[PDB]
Amino acid sequence: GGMLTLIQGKKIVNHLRSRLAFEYNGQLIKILSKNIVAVGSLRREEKMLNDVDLLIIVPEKKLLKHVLPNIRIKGLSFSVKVCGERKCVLFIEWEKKTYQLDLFTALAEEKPYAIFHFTGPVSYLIRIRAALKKKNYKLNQYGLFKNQTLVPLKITTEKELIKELGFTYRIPKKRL
Amino acid sequence: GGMLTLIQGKKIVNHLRSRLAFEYNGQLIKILSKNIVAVGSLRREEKMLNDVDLLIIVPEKKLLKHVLPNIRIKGLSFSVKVCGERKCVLFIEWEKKTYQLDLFTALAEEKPYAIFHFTGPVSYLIRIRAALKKKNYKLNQYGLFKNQTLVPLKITTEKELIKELGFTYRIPKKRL
DNA sequence: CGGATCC
DNA sequence: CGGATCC
Ligand SMILES: Nc1nc(=O)c2ncn([C@H]3C[C@H](O)[C@@H](CO[P@@](=O)([SeH])OP(=O)(O)O)O3)c2[nH]1
Ligand SMILES: [Mg+2]
Ligand SMILES: [Mg+2]
Ligand SMILES: [Mg+2]
Ligand SMILES: [Mg+2]
Repeated sequence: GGMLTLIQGKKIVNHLRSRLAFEYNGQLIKILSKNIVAVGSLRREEKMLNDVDLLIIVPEKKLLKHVLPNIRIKGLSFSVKVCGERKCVLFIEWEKKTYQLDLFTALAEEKPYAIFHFTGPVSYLIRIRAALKKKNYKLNQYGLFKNQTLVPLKITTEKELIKELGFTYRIPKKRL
Repeated sequence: GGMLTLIQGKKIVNHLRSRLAFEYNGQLIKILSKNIVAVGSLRREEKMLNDVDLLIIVPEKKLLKHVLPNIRIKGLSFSVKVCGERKCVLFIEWEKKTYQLDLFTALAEEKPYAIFHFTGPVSYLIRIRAALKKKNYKLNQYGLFKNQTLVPLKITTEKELIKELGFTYRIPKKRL
């Protein structure tokens, strides 16, 4: 897939917001715009993008086997490179050029952890995770853990998570 | 990529044996037939194949960065799905149809370990590796290890390795 | 079972 | 740093 500008990326996401769905035992189920979050370098507002990253919030655990493996995009040509329940990489046709669209799934209880992880950048995550690791924690896209056990934080948003973990909140574009 | 018969697989490999090369800083370097080993289900003589698996023996460590990342196949149309120094998955055109060709690299000192690993089947490797793990060993495609340290076995062929590890030698078709 | 490539 | 999907 080719490289994209920030504006092209934003246009693609806007187009996708009303056109994503999945087939669930023969029933086409629309994915709601409020359950679609732009993540990756697009959310970080980088000028050129290697691809478009979208996080899909899935309301029930039982649906994970169905959402990405039966993804549908109304009116857009695409093919599937790799796909499972948690990551699906698509090549899409947009204005006669091919681009990479990366789809990820999070459960509702994972959402802020997923947003934080998929926003990156990678260097920033490594640093954050290394610091938490010194205190016997493990942070991933699913939660904060200690001794392989979920640490139940009383948080809803990404901003609350970042502050609860003991770090300075920064807007996605200023994370490093 | 589509499914193949064993005889189609054998025909593809035969065709490839004289046509594989890599570009090394602008220089086309032929890969020799003696350094190309059929592995996977093809070596196990299964009647249908999901793909063709080839192991390429690379004579120097410095070449690993060049071989698969600059692979060339004379006269054959192909595209690259994923590729690094150790695994490269290609989709090739053969007669009217697209098939998957999986390429792997081993260094000369790894060869018997690589052949054993890439022959499979997976179930057989799991069983073998589980048994070795009980005795505090780790077996992979690169060597036999204990406490993260290479166990220098005095072996050259796959048959010698299998017997040295304490298992019954079986021909690839009879491994399970 | 264990590793490669990719996110 | 940590995990997904694939070999
Ligand atoms: N240790 C180990 N774990 C695995 O999951 C695994 N998957 C594949 N392989 C090795 C053995 C296979 O014969 C070879 C080629 O990969 P394929 O998926 Se084309 O398997 P095959 O159907 O046997 O041709 O790589 C594996 N080896
Ligand atoms: Mg991206
Ligand atoms: Mg991406
Ligand atoms: Mg195979
Ligand atoms: Mg294969």
